[PDB]
Amino acid sequence: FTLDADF
Repeated sequence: FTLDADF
């Protein structure tokens, strides 16, 4: 999902 932002 967002393993860029986390959230």
